[PDB]
Amino acid sequence: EKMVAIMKTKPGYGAELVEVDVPKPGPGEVLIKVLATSICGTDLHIYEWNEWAQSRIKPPQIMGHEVAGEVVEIGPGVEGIEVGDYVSVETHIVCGKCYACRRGQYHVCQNTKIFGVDTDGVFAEYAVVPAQNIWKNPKSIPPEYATLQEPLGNAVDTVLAGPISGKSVLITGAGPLGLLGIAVAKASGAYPVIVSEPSDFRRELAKKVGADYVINPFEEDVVKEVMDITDGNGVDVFLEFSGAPKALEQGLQAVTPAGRVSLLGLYPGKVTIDFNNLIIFKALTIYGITGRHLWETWYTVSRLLQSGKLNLDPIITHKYKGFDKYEEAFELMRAGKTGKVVFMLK
Ligand SMILES: NC(=O)c1ccc[n+]([C@@H]2O[C@H](COP(=O)([O-])OP(=O)(O)OC[C@H]3O[C@@H](n4cnc5c(N)ncnc54)[C@H](O)[C@@H]3O)[C@@H](O)[C@H]2O)c1
Ligand SMILES: [Zn+2]
Repeated sequence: EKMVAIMKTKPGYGAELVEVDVPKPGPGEVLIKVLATSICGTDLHIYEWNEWAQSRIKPPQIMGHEVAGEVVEIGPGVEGIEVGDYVSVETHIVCGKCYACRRGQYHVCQNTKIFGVDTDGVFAEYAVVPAQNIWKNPKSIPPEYATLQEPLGNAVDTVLAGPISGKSVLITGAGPLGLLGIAVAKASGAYPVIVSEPSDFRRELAKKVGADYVINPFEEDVVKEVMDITDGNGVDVFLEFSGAPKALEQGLQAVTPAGRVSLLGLYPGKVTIDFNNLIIFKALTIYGITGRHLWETWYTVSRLLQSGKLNLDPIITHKYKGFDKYEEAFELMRAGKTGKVVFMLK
C-alpha cells in the first residue's frame, strides 16, 4: 500500500522524496510497476520552478514521464493490455475530437493534456496511466533504453522528417535530444553528420556517439567550417536541437539551397531572421517538430532499438539505483554535466 515517489509538494525550488499510497487504476487506466525512468529537461524546469512551471504545475504532483515498466493491474473496461506486459508511455493525452485529431495529427491535438505535467508522473515505484497511452515494448529492449523512447521519438521525427540516408547533416546542440539525433541520423545512413556544440563535455559525447565532425561555435565560424566540409555547397539537412537563436541563423546560412530544415529546439523568445535571403531565396523546406506521431513514430523508434544500430551507451552518462540521489541527479543536469540520467528500480 505505500510507495516512494519524487514529488513536487509545493511551489518553490526542488522536490521531496515521500511515501504515498499506491494509486488504484480506475476505468480506462492501468497500473504499472516502474522498472526504469529518466529525467527530461521539462522535469528539470519543474524542479527549478521557472516561469513556465509556475504557470503550469499545480502541486502536489508526482514528477517524471519517461518510463519503462510492467503492467501489474488493469482498471475496469480496459481491453488489449494484460498484467505482465512490458510497456512505456506516450505523454500526449489527446481528445480524439478536434480538427487536428480527426486529420490524424494527434501530436498537435488542440486540447492536449500532458502526462506527468498535467497529471502525476512516473518517478515513483508505481504509476497509473491512461490505457490508450500505453505502448507495448518488445522484451528484448532493456529498460534503460526503453525509458528513452519519448525523447528518442522526438529525435526520430526531427531527423526523419525528410530523406536522410546519404545526406550531409548539420546538427546544432548536443544536449540529450541532439545526442539522440546523432544516434538516429548515423543509424539511418546520414554522412557527414556535423555537430555544433559549445560545451566541451557534450561536444566530446557527440563524437563518441558518432558525429563525423564537431565544431565549437564559441571558437570557430560554423558556416565557414561547414562550407569546407561540403565543398562550398552546404549541408542537405539542418536539424536544430539547441534552441539558441544564433544556431538557427547559422544553420539557415549553412544549409544548401533547396535543402531541408527540422526545428525541435525552443528559443528564449521571438527570433529575428533574414527570411528573404535564407528561407525564401534558398527555397527551403522547414518542419517544426513537436511530440511524436502516434503511433508511427513509436514503431520506428522500437525497430531502431531492436536493430542495435543506435549508439546509446555513451549518452546514458548516469545510472542511479533508486531515487535517493535525485538531488545530485538534478544538480548535475543543471550544471550541463550530463547526457541522460536513468533511475533504475528494484
Ligand atoms: N516539442 C519540442 O519542440 C521539444 C521536445 C523536446 C525538447 N525540446 C527542446 O529541444 C532543445 C534540446 O533539448 P535538450 O533537453 O537536449 O536541451 P539542453 O538544454 O540539454 O541542450 C541544448 C544544447 O544546446 C547547446 N547550445 C547552446 N548554444 C548553442 C549554440 N549557439 N550552438 C550550438 N549549440 C548550442 C547547449 O550547450 C546544450 O548542450 C531544447 O530547446 C528543448 O526545449 C523541444
Ligand atoms: Zn484533439
